[PDB]
Amino acid sequence: GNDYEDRYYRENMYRYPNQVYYRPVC
Repeated sequence: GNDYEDRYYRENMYRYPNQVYYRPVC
């Protein structure tokens, strides 16, 4: 979880994926 991306306007509906986990570390 060292990698991430805090940006995508977090509203609720289809406005952003997540980008909060240990996946972008691959």
